[PDB]
Amino acid sequence: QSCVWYGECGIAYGDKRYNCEYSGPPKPLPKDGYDLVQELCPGFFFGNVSLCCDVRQLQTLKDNLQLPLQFLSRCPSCFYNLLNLFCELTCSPRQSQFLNVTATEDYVDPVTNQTKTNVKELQYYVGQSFANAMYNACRDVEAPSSNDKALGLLCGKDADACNATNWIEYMFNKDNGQAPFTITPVFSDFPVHGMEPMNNATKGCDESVDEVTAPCSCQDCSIVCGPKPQPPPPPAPWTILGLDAMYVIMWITYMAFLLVFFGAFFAVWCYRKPVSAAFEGCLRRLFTRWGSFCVRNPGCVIFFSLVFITACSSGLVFVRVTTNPVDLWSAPSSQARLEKEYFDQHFGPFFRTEQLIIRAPLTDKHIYQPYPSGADVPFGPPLDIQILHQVLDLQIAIENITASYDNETVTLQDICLAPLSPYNTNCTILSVLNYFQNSHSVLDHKKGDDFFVYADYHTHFLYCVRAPASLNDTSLLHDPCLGTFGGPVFPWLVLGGYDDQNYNNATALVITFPVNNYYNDTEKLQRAQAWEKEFINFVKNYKNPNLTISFTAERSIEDELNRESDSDVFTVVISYAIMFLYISLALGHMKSCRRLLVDSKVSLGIAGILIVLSSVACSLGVFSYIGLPLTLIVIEVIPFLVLAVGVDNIFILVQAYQRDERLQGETLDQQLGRVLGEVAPSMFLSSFSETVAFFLGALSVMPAVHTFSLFAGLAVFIDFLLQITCFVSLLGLDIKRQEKNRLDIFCCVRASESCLFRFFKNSYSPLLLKDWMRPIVIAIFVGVLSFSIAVLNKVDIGLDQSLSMPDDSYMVDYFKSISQYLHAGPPVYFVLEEGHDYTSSKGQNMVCGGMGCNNDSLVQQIFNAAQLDNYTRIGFAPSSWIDDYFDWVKPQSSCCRVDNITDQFCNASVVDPACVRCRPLTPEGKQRPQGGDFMRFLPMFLSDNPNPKCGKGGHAAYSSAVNILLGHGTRVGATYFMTYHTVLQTSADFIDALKKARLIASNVTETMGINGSAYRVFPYSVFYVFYEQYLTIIDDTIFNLGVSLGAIFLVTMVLLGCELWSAVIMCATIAMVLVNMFGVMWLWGISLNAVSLVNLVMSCGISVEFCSHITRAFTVSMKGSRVERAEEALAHMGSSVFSGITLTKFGGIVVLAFAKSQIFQIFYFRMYLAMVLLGATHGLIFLPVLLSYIGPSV
Ligand SMILES: *[C@@H]1O[C@H](CO)[C@@H](O[C@@H]2O[C@H](CO)[C@@H](O)[C@H](O[C@@H]3O[C@H](CO)[C@@H](O)[C@H](O)[C@@H]3O)[C@H]2NC(C)=O)[C@H](O)[C@H]1NC(C)=O
Ligand SMILES: *[C@@H]1O[C@H](CO)[C@@H](O[C@H]2O[C@H](CO)[C@@H](O[C@H]3O[C@H](CO)[C@@H](O)[C@H](O)[C@@H]3O)[C@H](O)[C@H]2NC(C)=O)[C@H](O)[C@H]1NC(C)=O
Ligand SMILES: *[C@@H]1O[C@H](CO)[C@@H](O[C@@H]2O[C@H](CO)[C@@H](O)[C@H](O)[C@H]2NC(C)=O)[C@H](O)[C@H]1NC(C)=O
Ligand SMILES: *[C@@H]1O[C@H](CO)[C@@H](O[C@@H]2O[C@H](CO)[C@@H](O)[C@H](O)[C@H]2NC(C)=O)[C@H](O)[C@H]1NC(C)=O
Ligand SMILES: CC(C)CCC[C@@H](C)[C@H]1CC[C@H]2[C@@H]3CC=C4C[C@@H](O)CC[C@]4(C)[C@H]3CC[C@]12C
Ligand SMILES: *[C@@H]1O[C@H](CO)[C@@H](O)[C@H](O)[C@H]1NC(C)=O
Ligand SMILES: *[C@@H]1O[C@H](CO)[C@@H](O)[C@H](O)[C@H]1NC(C)=O
Ligand SMILES: *[C@@H]1O[C@H](CO)[C@@H](O)[C@H](O)[C@H]1NC(C)=O
Ligand SMILES: *[C@@H]1O[C@H](CO)[C@@H](O)[C@H](O)[C@H]1NC(C)=O
Ligand SMILES: *[C@@H]1O[C@H](CO)[C@@H](O)[C@H](O)[C@H]1NC(C)=O
Ligand SMILES: *[C@@H]1O[C@H](CO)[C@@H](O)[C@H](O)[C@H]1NC(C)=O
Ligand SMILES: *[C@@H]1O[C@H](CO)[C@@H](O)[C@H](O)[C@H]1NC(C)=O
Ligand SMILES: *[C@@H]1O[C@H](CO)[C@@H](O)[C@H](O)[C@H]1NC(C)=O
Ligand SMILES: *[C@@H]1O[C@H](CO)[C@@H](O)[C@H](O)[C@H]1NC(C)=O
Repeated sequence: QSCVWYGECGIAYGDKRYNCEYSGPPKPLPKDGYDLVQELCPGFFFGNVSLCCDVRQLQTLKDNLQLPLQFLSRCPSCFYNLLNLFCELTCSPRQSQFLNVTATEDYVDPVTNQTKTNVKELQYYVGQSFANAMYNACRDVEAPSSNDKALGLLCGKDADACNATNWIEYMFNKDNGQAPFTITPVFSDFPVHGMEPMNNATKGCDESVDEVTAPCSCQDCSIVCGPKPQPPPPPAPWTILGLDAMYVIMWITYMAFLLVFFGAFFAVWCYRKPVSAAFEGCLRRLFTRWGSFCVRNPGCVIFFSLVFITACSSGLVFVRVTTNPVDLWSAPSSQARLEKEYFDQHFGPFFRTEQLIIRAPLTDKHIYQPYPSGADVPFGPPLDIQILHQVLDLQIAIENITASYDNETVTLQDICLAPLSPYNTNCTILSVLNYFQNSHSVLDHKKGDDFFVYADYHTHFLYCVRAPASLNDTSLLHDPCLGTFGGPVFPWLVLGGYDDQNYNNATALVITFPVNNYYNDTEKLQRAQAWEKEFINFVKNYKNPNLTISFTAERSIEDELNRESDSDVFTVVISYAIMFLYISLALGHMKSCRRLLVDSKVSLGIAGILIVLSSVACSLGVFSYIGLPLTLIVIEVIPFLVLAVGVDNIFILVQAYQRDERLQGETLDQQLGRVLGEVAPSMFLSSFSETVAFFLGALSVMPAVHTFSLFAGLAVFIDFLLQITCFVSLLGLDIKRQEKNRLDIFCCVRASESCLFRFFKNSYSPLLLKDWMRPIVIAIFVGVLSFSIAVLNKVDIGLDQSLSMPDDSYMVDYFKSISQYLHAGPPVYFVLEEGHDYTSSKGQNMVCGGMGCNNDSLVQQIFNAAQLDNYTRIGFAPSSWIDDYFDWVKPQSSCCRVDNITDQFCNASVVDPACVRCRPLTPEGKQRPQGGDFMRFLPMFLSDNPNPKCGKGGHAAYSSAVNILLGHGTRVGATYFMTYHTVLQTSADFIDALKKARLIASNVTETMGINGSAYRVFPYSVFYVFYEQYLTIIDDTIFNLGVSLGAIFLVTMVLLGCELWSAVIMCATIAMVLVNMFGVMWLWGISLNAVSLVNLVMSCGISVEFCSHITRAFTVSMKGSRVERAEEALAHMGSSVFSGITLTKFGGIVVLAFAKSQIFQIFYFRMYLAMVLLGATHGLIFLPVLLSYIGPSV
């Protein structure tokens, strides 16, 4: 061996210098540019160097290689062979093996008069196996600001016919502008002229160059990426013979029942052609004695009753109302609530978002044509220049807003979050205008001279949607697109309406204004909401006819529900008035026209209304005293429920007295005591059954059911007591009044056999209980039960969180805009808890996504999830901090540089006096920082800023994501890896997203193998607390309904004696009511949520109020046969139960039908209507027939 050239003495043109000929042996290097040889081509560095090379040649290599490093450095094995062809081509130590100079001539020096020899031309021997593996490993790499191939800008022609030999000829040719002299390549693998060429090792785009540099992407290499992922779809229908499972299995249960049931009637019809009274008797005696006591002592009883009312109802001064949604819809000690508590303590709370979905309806799409060559690229309507100026005008106006509070201004600049503050203090605005940095100048600046423009905002937009984190364009524009706050703006967060990667076609512009949320501070939250109100008002009062804005503020759902929570008081007041009107007119039997206003019950009706409203106030006041806060659900379900139960008892008592004839020699207090003693066990049964039912129903962890259960239980109990003591006293007084002839309301101016009872005794009970009507009735009811049980498991789960908004609202428009345009959803944070190591080889392999780290690690699993993206609802890649930290700390990048004496961070833009690199540029230094070096360089990384010489830095993105626990060697605390969900439109989507995020977290926790259960991975998103209840709502429904029905069963089997048969008939009928309630639920499209479960547990308690009365009247009766007992029970009790609860509630719902609110009209009106008429129908048409057939003897 020998060298061929050294130095630069000649000059061609510009800075280009001809190499100076010298064919002696290779020189030991002067120790000056040792750093350069390890960056350009490290294959020569095994020191005792003896390289023929020169630092003035090396620095011109590095200067000319600027654009191939930028384009081709994405795929390391490609840029590795390119470096191997140049370093070796220029200054290899065995240069004479593969080179032979042909033409050379002398050069004259103006400095020393010694004539130097330039090298004008020569020939270069290149192997064929190097060029084929080189071109084939580099042909797939894409270019920046285009979808072309990167060879298309470096071959000198189209990328369809640049062969594996002509491209090398174009590179060595001076026609490009870089090569100082043309070199003629000759390609041959075999020795010619006895001289054999160079053939070193080659690596393709799939093989990695070193054990720490990850392989090439499949965007830039066609041999790494194989079959796509695919999930397995389970649909799960049984579908036996063509239609559903329960739909067919029930219809065969029905045909089997109807044939085995009516074939026994037509089979036999053609064949024939003491402990109870001991507890039920002491109660009767007690109520009779106490009833007489109350009629002959009215003053003491009414006084003590009023004192009780006042003492209990004085607790309304401490009334608190809960309106904050997390405490309402999320259990205080649930799993999701504990995860939210852990996240708010270590990383601070999730921010508040104010979006704005602007759209341009008048403008049409236009075409953009690149000047040199390239296919046409169409741009959507909002991406016109005029529309962008108007949106920029709108954004600068939203930043203006001041919104004074407590005589001081509270600006956007004060409340929004600027991640890297105070250095840069602007704040996060996520708008497509941040690519141009919110400046009319930068947006309006074009580069060129007439008849065509070289660059334009189309070119800038196209460059920055592909790579939004660059700090200079470096190709004909030379502008950054980082954004005024500093840190990237991702195109899927700021655009919508495009088609899957093609951001050119965008139809909407999304503009987000993140605002800080504060953890245990209330003054700041009042400041933030004070700004949001004015933001809402401004956007509503913004005219701009070219644009259609769909906006939202963080407090807007709460504001819409508090604005919607009025406008129906005009319906509820008229509802109660019409109810009271019926109570006053229907209680009194008319029986004559000249005696109307004396046998009238107006005063007694007023007394009934005051006892019911008074009961409401006593319930509210006792639980207000105790400290239980109210809710807006309670305020709509409590008057109605208490009205239902209380009014029915009032009718039972008053009509049971009116239809009673007074015995001879019996005075009034004895008669009223007798009637109360004979009617009171049934009322006691109903009231006690509901109180025990509701109170026992206060065991769930659901806040709506918990507070409702407490309030409703106390109200039913207090209302029963208040009736039993005060209403019989007022009833005695009103009988005294009517017997002393005195007229009604004004003052002092001086048996019944009611119209309903003559219909129920004479026409309805005999007809219904005939032998040709009972099989028809039983057939119809088992058929309706069969339908309801069949369509049971097709009921929806959850609430749409939209139908809860008015129809004239802007939030409905915002939800339409989301569903029609948006592509990203709420962010997910995968929090790895405190306790992980991070300063060890295995501890880093379990968490990384990169080269040496595992294939089942955390970052890799979220990446796989994002490759699926429809089964698992995680839309995008993770954005880890540990990969970035490793990329930052590696010696090649050279962002890291420490001060020599102070051990302080020397910045990337600094004058360079003596600060040296942190990690040594040796083979050991290439590796990951596994020891104590990790924790010595991590805070400096998290404090580094986005410098143009370094890259992105770790302050704007990871400062809140990494917690460092100072003192005792400084370990790492809890950290997160944040990605984004897919657009979620319905409750099914939200539950699916929750479930599968939990699944990924549980998977990672399994693979990590923790000794015991010291820590675990968990996902946090904002809606998890609101949607975690629906993962156990089915077992909650089972437990609540089963426990309430068992409580009813037990209370019935205790109070009725020990008769198990009456209890089983009553319980089976209320279970029928619940199953048919679910059928009507499915049929009207009501969904199962936290409102519907409350309404079902209420229906289970009104079902008793019908049943209990009828079944007790049948049971305690001493007639002969079942038919006469059924018609007797029907007549006697059903005349009062149809007039008391049914007609009142029916009048209420039919007047309530003009409601004007959607939430009310779906979950309250329909459920109440269903409950009332279903229970009425069931009781009065199904207890007679079922008791007639299989009722309990005595
Ligand atoms: C979403 O945006 C993409 C942006 O590429 C649209 O694709 C392209 O469609 C436009 C429609 O008018 C074509 O002009 C583009 O190019 C054509 O380019 C070839 C190049 O060989 C020429 O020979 C043709 O004469 C023509 O000019 C076309 N570009 C590519 C790369 O396919 C896409 O249509 C759009 N989607 C919708 C729904 O509008
Ligand atoms: C994730 O989201 C969807 C499934 O959840 C996919 O989308 C869909 O788009 C429509 C339905 O809106 C359907 O495609 C129809 O039109 C195409 C035209 O080529 C037909 O081939 C197809 O038979 C349908 O009539 C599909 O149901 C679905 N995608 C397709 C192929 O259009 C979406 O693609 C999916 N993405 C991924 C990566 O899973
Ligand atoms: C081309 O291949 C040769 C043959 O392997 C390489 O030469 C050796 O390089 C290693 C790397 O450090 C040295 O340890 C050996 O001592 C070298 N052997 C010799 C000179 O006989 C050479 O490095 C390759 N070219 C490049 C640029 O890597
Ligand atoms: C956002 O921060 C940037 C710098 O972090 C501020 O800077 C400049 O904006 C002015 C016009 O206001 C331009 O003339 C300069 O070119 C920018 N300076 C640099 C060095 O980039 C900017 O004012 C801040 N505010 C807004 C609203 O953009
Ligand atoms: C547009 C494309 C083709 C440009 C990429 C090729 C460039 C960067 C390459 C091709 C030929 C190379 C040159 C070949 C010869 C010499 C003389 C030597 O003493 C110093 C390096 C120097 C000056 C090289 C610098 C890099 C170089 C100019
Ligand atoms: C280039 O690579 C392709 C696969 O991408 C292969 O089919 C072809 O044979 C290769 N050509 C060579 C090595 O000349
Ligand atoms: C609104 O913002 C503009 C931005 O240039 C500023 O000049 C002006 O002072 C702001 N305040 C007003 C109008 O109160
Ligand atoms: C606002 O508060 C300050 C006290 O900080 C007080 O001096 C000032 O008079 C107040 N202004 C008004 C208009 O109330
Ligand atoms: C980005 O602009 C040019 C592009 O060639 C580059 O030379 C320059 O160094 C970069 N800017 C800074 C501040 O480093
Ligand atoms: C609406 O668009 C037209 C055309 O781009 C423009 O002239 C006008 O100023 C725009 N703005 C309005 C009406 O506020
Ligand atoms: C994942 O785990 C190891 C690491 O390479 C290996 O044994 C296993 O085959 C890998 N699985 C796949 C599918 O690559
Ligand atoms: C770089 O460091 C110097 C000195 O510490 C400091 O003045 C300068 O603001 C830093 N620049 C950044 C962080 O962009
Ligand atoms: C760093 O400090 C050591 C000893 O303090 C010294 O030997 C070395 O030359 C210094 N390097 C630089 C670049 O100042
Ligand atoms: C979690 O792991 C199980 C087996 O360990 C696998 O079936 C399931 O698909 C994984 N879930 C993911 C990757 O979301």
